[PDB]
Amino acid sequence: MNPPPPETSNPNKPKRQTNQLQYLLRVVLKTWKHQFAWPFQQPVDAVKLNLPDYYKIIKTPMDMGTIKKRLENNYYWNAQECIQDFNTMFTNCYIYNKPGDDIVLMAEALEKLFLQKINELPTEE
Ligand SMILES: CCS(=O)(=O)c1ccc(OC)c(-c2cn(C)c(=O)c3ccc(-c4cnn(C)c4)cc23)c1
Repeated sequence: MNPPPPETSNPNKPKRQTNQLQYLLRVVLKTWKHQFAWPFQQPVDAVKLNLPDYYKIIKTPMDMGTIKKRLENNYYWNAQECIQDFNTMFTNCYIYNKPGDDIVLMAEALEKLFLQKINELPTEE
């Protein structure tokens, strides 16, 4: 009943490092240590949690484990692809859950930190 996780490696896509991609892995993702990170560190395990509607409602799942692996495997060419995956992750949480739910307050806090760090993205090549 869970879907396979998102793809994290694709040798058919070209690979590069950029200052912004480095910042996304080393500053943004790592800043993973937050109090509230665990529910976002791996795909939502609908089987474990007995949430058979989760993947009926969320058709673009995303999570920080996936993002980290993507950054490590040079999956993204453009930083904005990675930023989009973060934003997807947050939006999923907002769609599935209701305001004032603990998990939503967790996501809001994580997203505020995420946004602060993106406002300090370094210069593009
Ligand atoms: C990601 C590791 S996990 O799948 O075991 C896990 C553990 C705890 C979690 O929240 C406290 C979640 C979780 C993550 N996200 C992103 C959600 O949106 C989410 C929504 C609902 C629930 C949940 C747990 N039990 N129930 C009734 C609902 C649980 C979640 C997921």
